[PDB]
Amino acid sequence: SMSVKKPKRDDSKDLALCSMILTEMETHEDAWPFLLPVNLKLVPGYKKVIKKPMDFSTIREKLSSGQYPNLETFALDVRLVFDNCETFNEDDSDIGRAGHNMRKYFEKKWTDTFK
Amino acid sequence: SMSVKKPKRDDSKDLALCSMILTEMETHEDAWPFLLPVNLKLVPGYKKVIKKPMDFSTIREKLSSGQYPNLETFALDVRLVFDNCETFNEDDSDIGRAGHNMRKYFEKKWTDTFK
Ligand SMILES: CO[C@H](O)CCc1ccc(O)cc1
Ligand SMILES: CO[C@H](O)CCc1ccc(O)cc1
Repeated sequence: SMSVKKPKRDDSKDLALCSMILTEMETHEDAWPFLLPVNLKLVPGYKKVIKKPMDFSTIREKLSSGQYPNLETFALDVRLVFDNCETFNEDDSDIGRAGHNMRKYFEKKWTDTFK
Repeated sequence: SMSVKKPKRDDSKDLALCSMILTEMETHEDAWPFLLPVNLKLVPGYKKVIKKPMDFSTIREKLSSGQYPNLETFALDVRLVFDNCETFNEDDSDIGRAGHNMRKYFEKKWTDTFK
């Protein structure tokens, strides 16, 4: 509360560490469905169904331009990518499996890096 | 943003300074309408009309028990006292004038102490 602070966790390296993690995401062989925005003009249903589209290039732009106020907002956007993927794609599809693989991949790097 | 911090204003004395200011509020001769909660069982209209009743003793209790997360939440409750007073009392009444005097009194101590 007022004049009562929790010990401040060191966050000075978060920007660099999230960038590193995103780089490993981008270079994963199953990253291809998530590198660019889904094309809203060509994919039926997607614009109406997926209220908040997200992808790695958009996350990269936001990270590079100071649009994540903290660790958690970055993680929320990464998870949003995979939540969207689950909403729109069957689990037993190439893209569906990609999403599951990438989410697993992310959450490990996230745990290892910050926990 | 992430790993980009504004210079941190020193807030370690805020709890003590707000306590000092509240003490001067409490000891002001026109503080008497605001020292204790308005009696909701005896004052017609007050419970229905005034959605968030506030008074100095309640503010004192909240301050002493770590219920203000920061400077501003404390100031919001003090102002709430006088906003309520304006809502319920005519300007040309003893209590009405008291409220105006106390608000002026507070805002000066607030400006002088933290600005
Ligand atoms: C993250 O990528 C997408 O969700 C792809 C959605 C999609 C599925 C099948 C198609 O033929 C076209 C687009
Ligand atoms: C902050 O004190 C109050 O607003 C008092 C409201 C009130 C006005 C006249 C009365 O006869 C009783 C209560």
